[PDB]
Amino acid sequence: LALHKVIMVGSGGVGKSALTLQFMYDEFVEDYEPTKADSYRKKVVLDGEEVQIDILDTAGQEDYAAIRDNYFRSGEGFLCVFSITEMESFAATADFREQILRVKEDENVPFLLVGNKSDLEDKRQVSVEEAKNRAEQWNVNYVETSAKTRANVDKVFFDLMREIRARL
Ligand SMILES: Nc1nc2c(ncn2[C@@H]2O[C@H](COP(=O)(O)OP(=O)(O)O)[C@@H](O)[C@H]2O)c(=O)[nH]1
Ligand SMILES: *S(=O)(=O)c1ccc(S(=O)(=O)Nc2cccc(F)n2)cc1
Ligand SMILES: [Ca+2]
Ligand SMILES: [Cl-]
Ligand SMILES: [Cl-]
Repeated sequence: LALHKVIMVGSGGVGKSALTLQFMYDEFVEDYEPTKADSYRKKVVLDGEEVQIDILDTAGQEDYAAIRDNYFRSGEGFLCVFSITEMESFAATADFREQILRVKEDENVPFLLVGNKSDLEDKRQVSVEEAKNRAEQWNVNYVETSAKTRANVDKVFFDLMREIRARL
């Protein structure tokens, strides 16, 4: 079976684990150890083809640059998550983008910009417009998600796998 290697990236508290665990276990997990990294594997049927998704839920603990680059080099697609309620996490997505591009050397690396916590509209700090503009500058798709309501959770994982399938 095709194995689609997905890596979750983004700064702390944006929803990397909550998104992963909603996708994996259909549960909104609000207390997942912030420093714990883990891998998840699931068989899924992608546009009628049984595939395996492998998700690396990164937690930012790896500080040795060669090892961080090794992890990114093994990834095939990236969900680059920020929280719409924390402007600084949106700014931080630029760094993850650059790190990925240095390692993958391919501006067309499968990559979604993911604005999570769409259920907290009253706390929004990042406008839809500015996130869409960034995605347009990078030529990536922008999707807003909620790990709490499940809004667009399957979409980001499936659409990323579709990009992996098409591009690699
Ligand atoms: N309301 C809301 N809270 C969220 C959402 N995603 C994550 N959270 C909360 O934000 C906190 C950090 O989420 P987590 O997934 O652990 O962030 P990570 O550090 O990026 O893995 C937790 O308390 C989650 O319950 C969301 O979509 N909506
Ligand atoms: S390794 O398997 O021992 C490992 C994997 C992930 C992490 S992390 O998620 O805590 N930090 C990190 C940062 C950047 C990329 C990446 F894959 N992981 C630590 C050790
Ligand atoms: Ca986490
Ligand atoms: Cl791991
Ligand atoms: Cl939150």
